[PDB]
Amino acid sequence: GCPAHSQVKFKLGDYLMFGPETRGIPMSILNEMPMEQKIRIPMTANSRSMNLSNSVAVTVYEAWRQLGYKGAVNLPEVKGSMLDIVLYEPEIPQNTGNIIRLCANTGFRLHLIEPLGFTWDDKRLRRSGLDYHEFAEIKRHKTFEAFLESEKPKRLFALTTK
Amino acid sequence: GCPAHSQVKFKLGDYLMFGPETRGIPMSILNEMPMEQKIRIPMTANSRSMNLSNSVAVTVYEAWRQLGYKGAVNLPEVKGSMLDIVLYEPEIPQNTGNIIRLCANTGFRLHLIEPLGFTWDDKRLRRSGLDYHEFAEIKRHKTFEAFLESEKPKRLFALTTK
Repeated sequence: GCPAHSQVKFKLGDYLMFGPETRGIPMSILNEMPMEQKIRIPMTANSRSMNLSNSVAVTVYEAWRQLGYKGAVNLPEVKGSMLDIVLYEPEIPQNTGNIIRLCANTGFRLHLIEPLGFTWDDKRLRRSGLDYHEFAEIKRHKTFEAFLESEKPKRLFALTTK
Repeated sequence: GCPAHSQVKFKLGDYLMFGPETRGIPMSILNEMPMEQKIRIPMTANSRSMNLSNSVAVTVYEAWRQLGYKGAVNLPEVKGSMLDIVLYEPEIPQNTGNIIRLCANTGFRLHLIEPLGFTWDDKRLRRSGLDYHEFAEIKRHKTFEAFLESEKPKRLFALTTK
């Protein structure tokens, strides 16, 4: 069975991938990944889907906890980023906006894998309250294979859901 | 300064209170609480406000992690609830909806302290995708003082923000 997000030991160079809130990640990808790198957030038996942005926030903050909150305010200055967060084919623009804020607040780097379910629009992102610096560096990869080619992740994790 | 949400040791009988995403909990309340019970989620220096539902999800899942995910699907059956979650004067309906789902998924009990910034309307809650059992038993307290009188929390935590 799937380990919890807190039952893996996150390390520098890890990439954490999330699929759309209702669809998740295709089985063709998941079936070729080791059991230990397919994580599932704990839920009670009769649960229903959690919001994707909440799922990513929970996962990011658990990883950051394991990494001692390096780079946080009132901690010694650290150079560089934490982990890399990957949204596979993100669908709902509000989730992506929330996740952009999350990643900017935590020093995690965000990647999107096309196709997106919305048009990427600086003005729309700004209207939602994001500053340009929060989203200016976000990479959009053409495909999952192109992402793997560009990034060559040391380890790749995938969030699964029931 | 404020301990992180993961730098407190949560215990049975704890109540975790969250104020609105735009203004938080009034200083008149916070000033009567011990420093150790005023938690702040870690952020980088130039961070901006995180979505309240993300803040509550992060805090709830960290508390549940400390409590060994008791009552989760892959675990022996447990009869009680976990902690109590309290929204002080919640403003944005979608946050409250997300938090209702979160609490139902984790076995945490939700309380709202009036006044709410939106209508408590079964039809509106249903339209947002919630099932009746998720919201039917949520306690709505007339005031903060009435909440304290009704619930007599063994310990009360409050989320703070910069």
